[PDB]
Amino acid sequence: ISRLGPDSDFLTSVVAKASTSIVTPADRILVKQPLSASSFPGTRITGLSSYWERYKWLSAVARYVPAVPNTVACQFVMYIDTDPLDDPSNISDDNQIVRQAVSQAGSNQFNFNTSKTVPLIVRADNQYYYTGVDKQNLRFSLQGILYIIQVTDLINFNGELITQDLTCGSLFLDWLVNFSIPQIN
Amino acid sequence: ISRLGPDSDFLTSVVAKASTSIVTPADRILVKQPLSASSFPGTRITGLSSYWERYKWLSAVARYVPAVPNTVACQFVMYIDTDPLDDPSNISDDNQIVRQAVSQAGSNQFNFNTSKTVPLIVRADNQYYYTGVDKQNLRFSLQGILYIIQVTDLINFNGELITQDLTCGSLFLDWLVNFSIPQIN
Amino acid sequence: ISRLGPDSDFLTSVVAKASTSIVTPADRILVKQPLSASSFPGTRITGLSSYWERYKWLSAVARYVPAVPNTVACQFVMYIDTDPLDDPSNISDDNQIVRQAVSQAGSNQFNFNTSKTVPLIVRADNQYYYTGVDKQNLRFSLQGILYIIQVTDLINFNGELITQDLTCGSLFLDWLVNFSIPQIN
Amino acid sequence: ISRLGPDSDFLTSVVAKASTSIVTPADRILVKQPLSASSFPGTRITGLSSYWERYKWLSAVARYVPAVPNTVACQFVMYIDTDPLDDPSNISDDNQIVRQAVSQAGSNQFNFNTSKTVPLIVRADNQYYYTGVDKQNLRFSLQGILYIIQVTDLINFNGELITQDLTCGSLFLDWLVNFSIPQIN
Amino acid sequence: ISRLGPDSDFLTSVVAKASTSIVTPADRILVKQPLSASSFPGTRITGLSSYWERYKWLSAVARYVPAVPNTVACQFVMYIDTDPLDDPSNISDDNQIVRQAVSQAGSNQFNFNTSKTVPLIVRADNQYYYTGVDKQNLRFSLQGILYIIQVTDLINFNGELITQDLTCGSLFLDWLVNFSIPQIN
Amino acid sequence: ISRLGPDSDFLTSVVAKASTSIVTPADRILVKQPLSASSFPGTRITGLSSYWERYKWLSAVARYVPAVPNTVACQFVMYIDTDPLDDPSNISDDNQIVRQAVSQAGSNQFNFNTSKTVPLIVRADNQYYYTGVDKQNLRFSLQGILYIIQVTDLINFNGELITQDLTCGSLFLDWLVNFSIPQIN
Ligand SMILES: [Ca+2]
Ligand SMILES: [Ca+2]
Ligand SMILES: [Ca+2]
Ligand SMILES: [Ca+2]
Ligand SMILES: [Ca+2]
Ligand SMILES: [Ca+2]
Repeated sequence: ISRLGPDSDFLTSVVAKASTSIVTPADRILVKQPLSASSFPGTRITGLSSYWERYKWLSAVARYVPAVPNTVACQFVMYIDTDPLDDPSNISDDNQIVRQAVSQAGSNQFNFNTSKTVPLIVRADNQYYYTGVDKQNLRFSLQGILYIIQVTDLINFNGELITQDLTCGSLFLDWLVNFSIPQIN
Repeated sequence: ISRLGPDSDFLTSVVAKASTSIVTPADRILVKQPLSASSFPGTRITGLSSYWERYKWLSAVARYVPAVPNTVACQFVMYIDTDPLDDPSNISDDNQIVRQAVSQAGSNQFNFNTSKTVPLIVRADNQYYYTGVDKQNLRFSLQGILYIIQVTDLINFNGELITQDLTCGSLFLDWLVNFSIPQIN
Repeated sequence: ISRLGPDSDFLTSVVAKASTSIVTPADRILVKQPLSASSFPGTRITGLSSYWERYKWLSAVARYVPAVPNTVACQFVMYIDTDPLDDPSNISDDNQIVRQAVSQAGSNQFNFNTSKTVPLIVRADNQYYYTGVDKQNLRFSLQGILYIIQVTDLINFNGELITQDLTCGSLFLDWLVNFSIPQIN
Repeated sequence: ISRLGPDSDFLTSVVAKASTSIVTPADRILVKQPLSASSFPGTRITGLSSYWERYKWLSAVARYVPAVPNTVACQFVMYIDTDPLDDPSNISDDNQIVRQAVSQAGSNQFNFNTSKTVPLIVRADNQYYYTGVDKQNLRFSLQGILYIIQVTDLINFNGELITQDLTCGSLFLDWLVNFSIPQIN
Repeated sequence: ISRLGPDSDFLTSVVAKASTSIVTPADRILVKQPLSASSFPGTRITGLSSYWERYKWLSAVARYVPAVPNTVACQFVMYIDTDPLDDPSNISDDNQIVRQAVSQAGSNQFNFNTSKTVPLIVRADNQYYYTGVDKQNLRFSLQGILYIIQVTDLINFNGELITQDLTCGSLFLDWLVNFSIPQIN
Repeated sequence: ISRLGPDSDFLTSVVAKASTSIVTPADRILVKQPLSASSFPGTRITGLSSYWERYKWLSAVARYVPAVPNTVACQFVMYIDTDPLDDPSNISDDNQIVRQAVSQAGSNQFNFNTSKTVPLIVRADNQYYYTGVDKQNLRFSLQGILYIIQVTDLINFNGELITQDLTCGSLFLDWLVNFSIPQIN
């Protein structure tokens, strides 16, 4: 029972995309990041995660930081599904996807030229999750999955459509974990 | 963490069956009702269950109410298996099926012209269960399954065999739930 | 502010009906009794209700008492809608009607050869209602409407269909009211 | 009496409009959003609202978040009328419309490239409202209606008129409700 | 929540009428004054009432003051109906009209050459009412309606019938209000 | 003695002006707004002010909100003179006008693309002021006058002079008043 954190780690870059690149609701899913302790190869936290059998986030907050000037605009909504077998990749309505998104807890909505954060909501029971690579069922290994859904046109200084996908910011995880039972795995 | 109830909902009708219709022990299983918050389409509780990620019954009591006069008779035993992968559909002995039945906890045994109830026994650990349709494994989604086993001949005012299956009563659920984490699913 | 009761009054007879008489879900509505203080002409309570401007039930419990032997059977569900502009007269599914019924609060379900009761659930706010005949909108005058829905075949001593509608019991109201502001109306 | 929240839901997109599109004061009304628990189809809150007879917002705060860069500008005023039968769609003076707007309580005024919020002011009495679709009178069902009034020219990086309506941001509701009396409706 | 008062305002003149002018019970209704905060154009209170969404009288007392010498006589009864959809304009019996009148609460009866007062009885619930002009239903806007019923012949110094209608006094309102939620309307 | 507020009302639009339009120090006075309770026709507060003889602001804070993007710039100083017979319309030096401005109390200085506020400083004595239109002397009726002085060139994204006056934002009043003695005026 070893409590590590609070500490940070780098997740991914994030790319806003031009209207032309969004043909269906599923195309609005800019990132889909699994949030096991073990799902960020090269990171400190995933490095650690191979040395205990199980983990549980106490706090795991995804932090978006922009890389983009205030002369472009694009609205995201960001959220963490605690059920890794739910999947919005297959909803046929744009509005429905964004609704399902904001209705998660801790969801947050913002213009992509701005830093914002989203907490992982912790379970009511005290469930721990298996470290390491996924085996038969994700519900044993993934405490959550982080999503960014693009809700709005990527727009320019004059309100006109940007013609080309733009890598716009980065995701970082600010984390506090309990790890249980030393293993090497 | 939203505690809903106590409240009621309608499950199914129940049909006692004539000796002729019971050829094997499995034929004695008059109802097999899964008891997830999400397994009664059209009900209030299942309606609700799509708006939180997980659920746990605090109390979930199945209530049988008769629809049959006191000039017919038939003895049921009613019980809720907390393991949704156990399955008595395949026991070859009549006595064995009814034994396995009464030995569950909260089991109850009664003449079908009488109201009776059966509680779901809550887990010793504090396990929550996934709302919504079942995915890979039922043990993640079904907190229990409700059974009525017919133990006795459906008999008439004079002790003679009724010749024809008789829809004899109804099942209702009186429930108290915790729902955790708002989702739309 | 005059608190009258607890006291009783006679509402109506109730008639269970033969399978032949139930052609659509709406046909299952055996009684539809508005529950204003002023909606039972000839009764003591309605007599009183003309002498105050407004009323509010503190307790208003509908009591069914059978008039039928234990050699017939028929299952009712009884409930009081607090919204007098809701109307189930127009649901196309049998199951749906009974579900909507049991899901009301204080609903109760029983075999028609048995006395049972159903309370009116009081509002969370402290709303009073206008006495006397209805004017433009029922929501100003009807604190609730009482329903009996028949859920099951009217059946005989041997489990066979009764061929003819049967007046089976009676409804009584056991009431406690606040009446406000003396008027003659 | 079930207290749900605090939680979020997605209302609508919002479109600022070019001077050319604003010909009369009524044309300044960019959004007119009824705020019953039941008036946002597809949302979590409206999903819930079909399972209780009545509702009352404890807090219902409309949150505008921009989708527009800092090289355009346009001033809104946002407010929630608690009377759903008041209607400014028919005032003949521009100034008068905006005055009537800011004079509501909780009104707020801002440049559309900025996140801002507006609370629903709660009633002095403790009135609950009917869930579900509107029947005869809105005053029984709508606790309020949310408005955005555009007060200023949609202007570009150089102070010149934008020639074309611009979908500029989104509305979200951060809500806390009491729901009373379980119903299915 | 702004408590204004105690303060006064002028309602109307009142005209006693000669036997010849009273042909039916309805003709005895000398005044019929709605008592919303907003129903006295030109007054201070109605002036105010356009700047809050709703109102509720705490005290609203109608004060009759004579304008007539002690050599004429005529008996009034004065009362305030809290139900603005009740209407005595259509009772066929003289006695019945005056009875219905005195039986209101706070009713008062007097000779028209004398100052007298009548309070509005406040509701048992805490209902607020909509300010401004009436929309669909008066029960949302009128907290009450004030009546003067003439019960007796307008008579002269010698007990003989006055031949001609006589404007005999004036009505004033002494009021204390709560106004809720600033609006301009 | 009726304390109204805190509440808001709309004052005016404000127009920054191009270098060409500023020929003398007096031309820098972009707004000159008298702040009696009675000096904003159409507003809620001025509406109210006709129903008491006198008023005194407890707090009266002028709130500027921009309507202009961050690609233009212009520095204002905003202040409220408590002496309505002082008048800077006639100072011959630019620096002197702005000095006299910032030296008022509660004065505030800012770039016009930014929300800022300025309080009215309350008197050391407890002076009340006459409501309604001005009669012989302003010192009996105006508790203060609000000014915006432009201190800097209206400049573009590249530091070059904007050639044309630009309506740049709006003024709102957030107020708390005591009103004394009911009158109709
Ligand atoms: Ca392992
Ligand atoms: Ca799920
Ligand atoms: Ca009445
Ligand atoms: Ca309803
Ligand atoms: Ca109104
Ligand atoms: Ca004056």
